[PDB]
Amino acid sequence: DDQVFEAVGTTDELSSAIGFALELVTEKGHTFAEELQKIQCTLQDVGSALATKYTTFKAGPILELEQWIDKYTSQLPPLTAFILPGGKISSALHFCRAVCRRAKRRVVPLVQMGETDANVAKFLNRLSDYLFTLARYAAMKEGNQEKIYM
Amino acid sequence: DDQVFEAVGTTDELSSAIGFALELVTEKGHTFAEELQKIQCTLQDVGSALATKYTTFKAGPILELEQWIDKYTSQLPPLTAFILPGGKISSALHFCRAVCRRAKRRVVPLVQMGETDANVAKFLNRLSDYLFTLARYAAMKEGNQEKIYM
Amino acid sequence: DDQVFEAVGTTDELSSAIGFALELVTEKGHTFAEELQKIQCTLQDVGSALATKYTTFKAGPILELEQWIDKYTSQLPPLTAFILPGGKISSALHFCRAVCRRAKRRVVPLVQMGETDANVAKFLNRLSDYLFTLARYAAMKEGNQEKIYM
Ligand code: B12
Ligand code: B12
Ligand code: B12
Ligand SMILES: C[C@H]1O[C@@H](n2cnc3c(N)ncnc32)[C@H](O)[C@@H]1O
Ligand SMILES: C[C@H]1O[C@@H](n2cnc3c(N)ncnc32)[C@H](O)[C@@H]1O
Ligand SMILES: C[C@H]1O[C@@H](n2cnc3c(N)ncnc32)[C@H](O)[C@@H]1O
Ligand SMILES: [K+]
Ligand SMILES: [Mg+2]
Repeated sequence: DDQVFEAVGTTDELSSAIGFALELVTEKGHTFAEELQKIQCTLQDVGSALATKYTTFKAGPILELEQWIDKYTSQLPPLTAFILPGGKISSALHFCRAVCRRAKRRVVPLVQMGETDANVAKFLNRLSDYLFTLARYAAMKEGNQEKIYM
Repeated sequence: DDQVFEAVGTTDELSSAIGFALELVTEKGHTFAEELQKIQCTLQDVGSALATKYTTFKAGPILELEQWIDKYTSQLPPLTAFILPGGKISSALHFCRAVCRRAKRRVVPLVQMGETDANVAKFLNRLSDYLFTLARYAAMKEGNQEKIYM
Repeated sequence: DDQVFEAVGTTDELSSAIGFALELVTEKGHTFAEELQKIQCTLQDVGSALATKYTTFKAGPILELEQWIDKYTSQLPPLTAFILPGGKISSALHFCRAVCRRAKRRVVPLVQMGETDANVAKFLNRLSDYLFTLARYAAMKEGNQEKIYM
């Protein structure tokens, strides 16, 4: 199926984008490098699950993401508005976020057709929420102000 | 519609790519950071216009882009040949340019189907002309020579 | 054809991604900058071949890539496992690799329909093998250890 190549090619692109963001993270010594690396491991499992009726993808990583999301959102100021995508790390993570959401769209037809576990798409969903939150968090910890267009 | 998610997801990806290029710009103190940021604001308006028979997208930003395009092209040497994509900022802008053109392709079916203002697609068109010109301009102002393959 | 715009737009995106990786390469003075630049030239020829029953694309660049691939793989430790995408240059090249594979997927329908030379798709195939190998090579020459998830 060409849909499988498109899906696994885009989770590959996502993992590679995160690889580059990871390099900028470790340069400025932020602690959450290891979280990004762990996500790369799970994205490898996602690639295995996409190319195989379907391979079960356990909900463990989703619940771990949700835990990290709560950890960071509870540290951030309230936000009820879109932001402009706040530093090199943060902007790189926003690009990873958009690539993640494109990866999620490529997985939808495989879930619809029943060929992959719906947890794959759930994980990519929450991953894009995590990247959004982590970018805000990196921007805050760098002292960069959130820019909101009106 | 999946076409709407694809279109707004790619203008999101474009804005995020520009966010990263913006970080490299402001590091080397180039003046046109604020232009890139303003484009991010308009891309937010484009996302609103894409997700809504259709929402009117005013031609103001298009005419402002055309003004900036003329300002920079009038400073550049003549060019009648393709260039190889000239410095970190310039190459980042060339990547933003290609992402912009992909965003334009995702908007075409929505314009064809009458679901979004054709000015959306016109804006993305001229935005890719602007990014091409701005990259040449950044490369020139850095003293990097335009590389032309024969 | 919209398929032609999608294909040439993605080889454009690939060349631009490589342009940025090239900037990181030349900063750290790695020797293989000129190889990346030569690939940009061939990608220009690929764009010409895609937009034109079809234009012959000579197999010269494919054989040159294969020569470079052998040169680098013969310097690398054995690998029988996926790696996590090893330094700024290496991670940038992994992102170029994933973009390259997306470009290859966009060329397939044009080759299938007989509209472009099948050598175009062969070149993009081997280009993604080359970028994978070059990224491993840059990571090795930087002393960064290959990270393998189990
Ligand atoms: C199309 C759309 C987008 C598009 C384009 C957005 C644009 N205009 O540029 C894209 C794909 C880019 C997108 C992005 C995201 N979106 Co959105 N999106 C929508 C949507 C469907 C319409 C937005 C719109 O254009 N409104 C019209 C404009 C003129 O309204 P506005 O004056 O800007 O008012 C908006 C904001 O105040 C927003 N809002 C309210 N509370 C919050 C909180 C947060 C954190 C944000 C970011 C926005 C937000 O609500 C209004 C939108 O109606 C809304 C849901 C809806 N309204 O039906 C969701 C919505 C705004 N999105 C939402 C979120 C979560 C996001 C993302 C963080 C997702 C992600 N992980 O990437 C990003 C944020 C991007 C950024 N830079 O801030 C949430 C925000 C509330 C929340 N936390 O649950 C909403 C409400 C959807 C939902 N989950 O119920 N989205
Ligand atoms: C397919 C195509 C592309 C493809 C692939 C190009 C490739 N080969 O790598 C892609 C999508 C990548 C592309 C990119 C762009 N393109 Co284009 N493209 C075309 C096209 C349709 C064919 C080009 C081709 O392959 N010719 C075959 C090769 C062998 O010819 P060549 O020896 O290289 O000669 C070319 C150049 O001299 C070119 N040319 C002449 N004057 C100028 C001026 C400029 C600034 C440039 C960049 C090129 C250019 O004209 C000849 C092409 O026939 C032409 C229109 C046509 N010819 O029918 C437009 C054309 C060359 N594109 C054009 C432009 C504007 C661009 C972009 C700047 C658009 C953008 N904003 O991104 C970029 C430039 C990319 C770069 N690195 O320089 C213009 C250039 C003239 C102008 N300023 O109006 C043309 C003429 C289309 C038009 N608008 O009328 N394009
Ligand atoms: C789906 C798939 C991918 C997907 C997703 C991979 C994932 N899971 O994240 C994507 C598109 C990302 C991909 C990437 C590539 N792939 Co792939 N892929 C496949 C495939 C079809 C299934 C892999 C899988 O999920 N196995 C299930 C998991 C649980 O198995 P595993 O325990 O990880 O065991 C695997 C590895 O040991 C792998 N392997 C064995 N020897 C080698 C050597 C190398 C260098 C690598 C990278 C892997 C590898 O083989 C097993 C896979 O069955 C296999 C072929 C097959 N098995 O049918 C090819 C395969 C593993 N891919 C291969 C290669 C070449 C690559 C790329 C280097 C291509 C490129 N130039 O980008 C990259 C490497 C990415 C990276 N970070 O290392 C080769 C590796 C052997 C070789 N050198 O010929 C294989 C065997 C296909 C082939 N050519 O015959 N691939
Ligand atoms: C925030 C808004 O973004 C849109 N949305 C939700 N998931 C995706 C995705 N994977 N890609 C693009 N757009 C998406 C919906 O419209 C949501 O409400
Ligand atoms: C410069 C050449 O690029 C092609 N072209 C025009 N608009 C796009 C786009 N959005 N994406 C990709 N290719 C495009 C046409 O062939 C044009 O002539
Ligand atoms: C390594 C694995 O990646 C898949 N594969 C091969 N070519 C592509 C491509 N252009 N894009 C995405 N996935 C691809 C096949 O499944 C191959 O076996
Ligand atoms: K795409
Ligand atoms: Mg950098």
